[PDB]
Amino acid sequence: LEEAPWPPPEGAFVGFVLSRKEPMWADLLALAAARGGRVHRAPEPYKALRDLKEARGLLAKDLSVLALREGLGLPPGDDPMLLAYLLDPSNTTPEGVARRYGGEWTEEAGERAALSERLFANLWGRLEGEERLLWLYREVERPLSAVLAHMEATGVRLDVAYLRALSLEVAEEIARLEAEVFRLAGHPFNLNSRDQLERVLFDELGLPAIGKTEKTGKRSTSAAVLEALREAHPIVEKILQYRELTKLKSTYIDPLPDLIHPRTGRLHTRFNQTATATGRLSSSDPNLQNIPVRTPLGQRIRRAFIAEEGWLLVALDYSQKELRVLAHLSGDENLIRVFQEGRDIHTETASWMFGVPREAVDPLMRRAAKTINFGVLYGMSAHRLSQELAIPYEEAQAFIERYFQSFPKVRAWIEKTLEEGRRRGYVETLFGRRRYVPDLEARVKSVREAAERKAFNMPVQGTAADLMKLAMVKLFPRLEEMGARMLLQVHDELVLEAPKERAEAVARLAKEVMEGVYPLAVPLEVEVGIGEDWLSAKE
DNA sequence: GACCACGGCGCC
DNA sequence: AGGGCGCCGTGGTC
Ligand SMILES: Nc1ccn([C@H]2CC[C@@H](COP(=O)(O)OP(=O)(O)OP(=O)(O)O)O2)c(=O)n1
Ligand SMILES: [Mg+2]
Ligand SMILES: [Mn+2]
Ligand SMILES: [Mn+2]
Ligand SMILES: [Mn+2]
Ligand SMILES: [Mn+2]
Ligand SMILES: [Mn+2]
Repeated sequence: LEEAPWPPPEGAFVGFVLSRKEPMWADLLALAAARGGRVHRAPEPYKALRDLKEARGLLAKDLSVLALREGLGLPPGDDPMLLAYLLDPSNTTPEGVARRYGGEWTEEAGERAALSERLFANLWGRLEGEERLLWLYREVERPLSAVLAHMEATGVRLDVAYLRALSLEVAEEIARLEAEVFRLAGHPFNLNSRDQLERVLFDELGLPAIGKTEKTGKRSTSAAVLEALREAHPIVEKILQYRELTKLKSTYIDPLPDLIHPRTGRLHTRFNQTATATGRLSSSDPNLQNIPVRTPLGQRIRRAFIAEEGWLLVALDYSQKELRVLAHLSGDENLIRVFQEGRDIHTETASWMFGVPREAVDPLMRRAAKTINFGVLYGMSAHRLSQELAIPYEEAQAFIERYFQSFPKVRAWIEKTLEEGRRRGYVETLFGRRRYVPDLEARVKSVREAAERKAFNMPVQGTAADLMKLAMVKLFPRLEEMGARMLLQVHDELVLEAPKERAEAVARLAKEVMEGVYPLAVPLEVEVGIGEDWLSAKE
C-alpha cells in the first residue's frame, strides 16, 4: 500500500494495537487505517482517535470501548470477525480468521488495517447469496456490537468495602474447615491439590473410589463423588464445605474488588461476540455471567452488585426460555399447551423430586429442578439421573420415559435435526445461524453420540441466543432515550440501571420489548424485578 | 514472569 | 450418554 499521511478518508478500515487484550485497561500503542490502496499511520494514536467517525475493521468493538473510555463516541461498524463467525462459529480468533481468509494477524497497526480491508472484501464475497446469514449480520450482530461497546464502557457498581470485610470472615471459616480436615486426615497436606486429596481419601483412609477423571484416569474427587461418600467418613462433608468457600473466595470475593477501574469507579467486563459454538455471548476479564446465586454465601456475594446512588437495578429474565423455544421449533402441541395454561415445568418437577405440593416449592427447590429438566432434555442418562436424585435406577428410568411421552413431537424434531445435520454437515437456529458438527457420522458410538447431543442442543440454545441479541438491539435505543443504561447480559437475562424516578417505567418498557421481540407459537414471558442490588432485583 | 493441561466448579 | 461458557489452583514447563 502507498504510505499516506493521517488522517484517512471516510469509510477506511482501522487497525490498532493494545498493550493488553482488555480495552478498558489497555494503552493504545498504535493506530492505522487503510483504504483506496493507501495505509495511513497515526503519529499519535490517542489524538488520532478523534479523527475517526466509525471503527471499521477487525475487533472494531474493542477500539470503540477504548474510545468510549476516552470520552469519544466512536461506534463500531463492519468487522470481518463477525462475518467469519456467522459463516462458521469455530472462527473465534483473528489469528485463525486471518489464516483462513487471506492474511496474517501481526502486531503492527498498519498491517492490521490492511488485513481488515482484505479480509472484509473476501468474507463479504463468501457471504453473498447467504441471505439469512446476511440478515443476522445486518439486523443482529453488527448493531449488537455497538450495544456491547456501551455496556462494556459503562460497567457495574460494586460494594468493595463489603467484599473486603467478607473476605476476612470467610478466611476465618476456611481455617476452621481446614484444621478439621487435617485433624481427620491425621496430618496436614495441600487441600487445594486434588492429587494429594485423592491419596488421602482413597489410599490412606479406606474410602471407595467412585469414578475416574477424563484425561488422566485418576480417582476423581469431584463434588458428585464426594456427595456419594457423604456418610462414609466425616472428613467428606468438611471437604465439600471447604470447596464451596475457597471456590467463592478465590474466584469472586478476593479478585473483584481489585478490578475497580480508577476513572469510572466501576467493574468492567468484556462481552465476547465470537466466542461460542451456538451464538451465545460470553463474558470475561472478569466473567460476570457466573456470579454466584445458589448458596447463602453465593447470595451474599451477589448482593455486592449495586446501583449507583439515585438509581435502581432492573433485572429481566425470560421464563423457561429454552423450553418455550423448543415448543416453537418442534411444534409439540402438548408442550405448547403447557405455556398457554401458565404451567411451570421447573416447579412441577421440583414438587415431584421433593415430594411436596407445587405451592410448597420454594425458589431454591425450583432451581434444583432446572438441571433435571434441561439435563433430561439434552440426553442425560438414567444412571446419572438416578445418582443426582438419589432414587432407584428404575425410578430415574421412568421419569425419563414419562418426560418424553408427554411431549411426543420433541423426539421427532430431534431426529429430523440430526438427519439434516448429517446430510448438510451443519445444524441451524430459527434464523439460520449455523454450527458445523462433523462427528455426526463418526464410526465410534461415544464420539457420534456426543456429537449428536451438541448438534440438537444448538438450534435451541442458539435460537434463544438470537432472540436475546435481537431484543438487546431493539431495547438499547429505547433505554438511551429514557436515560437508562444496559449493564449486563446473562444469556436470557438483562440487568439494567435506571434513575429511581424512571425505574418502574423502564422495567415495564423493557419487559414489553423482550416479550415481544419475535412472536413465537408460544408467548415469551419475562420476570422482572427492581432493587438496590442484583439479588434483591430478582427477589 | 508467561504459558500449558487438567480437574474441578461457578453461572446460564 | 445433558449442552454452552470462563476462572481457579496445582503441577508443571520454559
Ligand atoms: N442447568 C441449566 C440452566 C440453564 N440452561 C439454559 C437453558 C435455560 C437457559 C436460561 O437459564 P435459566 O434462566 O436459569 O432457565 P429458565 O428455564 O429460563 O428458568 P427461569 O424461569 O427461572 O428463568 O439456560 C441450561 O441449559 N442448563
Ligand atoms: Mg436466567
Ligand atoms: Mn452510541
Ligand atoms: Mn471475623
Ligand atoms: Mn430464565
Ligand atoms: Mn478442563
Ligand atoms: Mn455440562
